Amino acid sequence: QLQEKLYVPVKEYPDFNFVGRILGPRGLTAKQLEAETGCKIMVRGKGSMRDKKKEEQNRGKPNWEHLNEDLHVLITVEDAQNRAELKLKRAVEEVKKLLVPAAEGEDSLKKMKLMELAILNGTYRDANLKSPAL
Repeated sequence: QLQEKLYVPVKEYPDFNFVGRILGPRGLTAKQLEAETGCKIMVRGKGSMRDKKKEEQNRGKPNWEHLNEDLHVLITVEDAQNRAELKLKRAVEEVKKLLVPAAEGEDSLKKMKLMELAILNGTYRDANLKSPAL
């Protein structure tokens, strides 16, 4: 299969729960992505299926298997279709706006369309040496 793992260093963000951010209230979207894109985007690292019931009975399984990795979001698409990966990558890219340690899941949506759309450009030039969204 094909997997693309978008790492978020949970060691870097102890105060930002990417799990509570990504699959917490929006776990539905992870399900929608696998259902629609054909890619089962699994959050790997510590906290994927961190359910107490799971560590009891579902223990030893993929959830804990990748629990020993660092928290990252992985679009796992089982197929060779490039059209497949294109579909999950766009969806997961919206997650890329989500796995940001931002306090909220907005503002950036508007700011990135406006300014972050073209950060370094003729108007700035030197901003190329230091852009916020590197």
